[PDB]
Parts: sequence; structure tokens; C-alpha cells
Amino acid sequence: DEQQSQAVAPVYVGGFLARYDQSPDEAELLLPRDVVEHWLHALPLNINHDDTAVVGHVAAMQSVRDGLFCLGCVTSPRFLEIVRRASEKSELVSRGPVSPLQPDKVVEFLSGSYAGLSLSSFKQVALCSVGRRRGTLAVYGRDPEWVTQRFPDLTAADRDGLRAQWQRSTAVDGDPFRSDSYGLLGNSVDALYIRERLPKLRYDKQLVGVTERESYVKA
Amino acid sequence: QAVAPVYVGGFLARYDQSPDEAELLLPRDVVEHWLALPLNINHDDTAVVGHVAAMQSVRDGLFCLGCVTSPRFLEIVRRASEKSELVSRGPVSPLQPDKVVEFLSGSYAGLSLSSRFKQVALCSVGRRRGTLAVYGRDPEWVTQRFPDLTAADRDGLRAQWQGDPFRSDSYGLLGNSVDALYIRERLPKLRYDKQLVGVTERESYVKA
Repeated sequence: DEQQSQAVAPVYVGGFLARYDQSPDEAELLLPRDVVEHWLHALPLNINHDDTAVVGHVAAMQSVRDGLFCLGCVTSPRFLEIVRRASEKSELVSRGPVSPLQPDKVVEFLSGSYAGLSLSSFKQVALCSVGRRRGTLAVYGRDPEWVTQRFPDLTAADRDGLRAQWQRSTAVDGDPFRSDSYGLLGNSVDALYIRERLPKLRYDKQLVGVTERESYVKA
Repeated sequence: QAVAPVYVGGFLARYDQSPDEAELLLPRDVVEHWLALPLNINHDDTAVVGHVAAMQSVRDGLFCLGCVTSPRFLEIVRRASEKSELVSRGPVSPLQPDKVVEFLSGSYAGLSLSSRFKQVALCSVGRRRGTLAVYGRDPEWVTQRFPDLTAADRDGLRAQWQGDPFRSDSYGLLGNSVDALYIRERLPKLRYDKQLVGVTERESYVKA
């Protein structure tokens, strides 16, 4: 029960929502630095843009040298419990993370299922199987500092900005989740047919240098 | 009714296919020699969804036809299917929408025979090539999806296929879903299988 308790503790997620160095083929995905900074100077967090699947909120957004970076917090008790039960029936999760890391079923299931970040119009951030913008790898962890530290691009100045924010009671969060296991299950088949999902995910991890660090990323 | 029985058919093995590994070798003589089997999800004994009612060794391999009958499993699938964007898009032109059949076709596109033949598993993709799973509401229609089968092959199968054992849940199926996302070359394999058995998305519910 104590272990199950830790499992459903808050989960932080960080990663780039846009990479200023990546030029998308699709115009609708354009997101220039000047545009980001203009609107920049809490948004809800959901599953694949489904309004009935809100699992938490965004705690920080920082426009940095290489793109727009954000840090969210998965808090929904219902969502986390669903994820906990599913994680116990995953062969991938059973195999665990890279050596030094402590096994963390919930974090690992999230890292595998929703490895991408998606910003939509700012209005909301979605956790998805893989983002349409490149370099949008989602990094999960129990500590905000730890998550921010998985990204080699961020400097101490960058993290200070991010920290000031997440360290600074959201309108989005009782439990905002209005879906269920069946909903997540239905969405999982959609994720199985996204073309070049893994190649894109591997390209993303290498781009943001998470490969040079130890993390729960499964790609 | 979405929760009515769903039939599934396909080859459990293709005799002209030399498996990458050496433990997946299943020659014709061994098959015909040994030649109901429970049908489960990804070989999990707590996930029995029905049974295999027919098996026939044909020219190109071992073909089977099973039936998904578990009310619990079918209901779980029905609820998930209503929340799938892929399923909402429906099938190709002729075929009519069938959410449950489409979810199954998308999630468990492969067949897997495992022995110590003791059971057939519906899986995201089979380890043996050419094991594409074809789902439909009528077993005749299912077999007609495979060009390699002759009328004589069908006659033999027809005669064979012509309380809830599921002890799992949506959570278990969801856990299995994340594993499927990391099977390497999954879509290419399914496409290769589809090619090998002559089935097209244009005449079935296959999603790959």
C-alpha cells in the first residue's frame, strides 16, 4: 500500500514544445521565437488534446536559446491510479529502466506511452505518443529539478527562470480528469498507427541530448 | 450488436518462411502430424477471449479460424472503440463501420501459436511472418479474405467452425498496449505479412 502510494505521487514532465532550430514542412506548426516571447512576456495538461482527459497543469514555460521549454505536473488521482494498474501489466515496464535509476512503474508507463509533447492554440499542452513538431520529447520524473537536468541545452540561468516559476495553486486543479481506462485504451490503438513513431522519437531524444543523460525515456 | 461474436482467421505459420530465429521453425510434417485450443490476448492465461474452432494445413501453411466470444472482453473493447480516433475514421469505402471489429483489427493484428499446439494468441504482431489476423462477423467472409485458400480448403474449415473465461481488465489491455508501441519494425512486419497473404485494407478491416 505504501509502494502503491508512492506510485501515485505527483509526476513532473518537461521538454521542448518547439525547437527554434527545427523548420517544419507544415506552416501551421511554425512557432518563431519572437512570437513565443511576445505572448510569453496555468495552462491545463491533457492526454492527446482531449478536454475530458485533463491530468494536471503546466507549471512553467521558458523561451530559451534553442526553443520553448515547459514543465508540467501530472496530479490527477484517477489518471495516476489507472496508469498504476496498467503499468503492472506491462512487460516493458517489468524490464525496468537503465541500471542506476530506481524502478518507477508509473513514470515508466508514462514515458513509454506519452513520449511526446504538443502545444496547441497559448491554450493547452498535450501529452501524446509523439509530437508533430520535432524535438518535443517528453521527460518524466518525480522531481522538477531532476527533469530539467536531463536537458543539456538548459543553462543554470535557464533553470533559475523555470524554477522561479514552478516554485511559485492552479485553477485547473478537485480531480480534473473526466475520462477512464477505456478512453486511454481506445486512444492507445491510435498511437500504434502513427508512422515512423520510434524514428521520430529517437531523432527527438538525440536532438535534445537526453541520450547523453540517464532518464526513464523508453525510446 | 457490437458485442456479438467476432471471428478471426489467418495463418499461424507459412511453410516457405524461414524465421530469423531457430525456435520459430514449424515445418509441414510436424504440423500435419499433430493435426479446442483457447484463444487469448498476447499469451496471458488470464486473458482468454474465446477459442480456435478450426485448423487446416494448406499449401502455404497452417490456417486457423477462431471465435472471440467473451462478454467481458467484448464489452471492454466496445467501450474503448468509441474512444479511438482510428476507429472513428471507419474502414474503406465498401465495408460498413464496425467499431469492435476495427479496434481488434488495429490492436491485435497478429496471430501467435505457442506450444511446450496449446494456444493461439491475438497479439499486436506475430513473431512468425505472414500471421496477419483478419477479423469479421461472418467466418465465411473471413476465409474469403485469403486468396491462397481454395474452395476445398474452405470446405474443410467450414465443417470445423460450423462461463466467461476472460479474467483480465481494461488495465491489463492498456499495459499490453505500451509494450506493442516498442515492438521494432511492427508496421513494416504487418505490411509484409499483409503482402504475403494477399489481404488488402481495401477489402477488409485490416488497419496496417
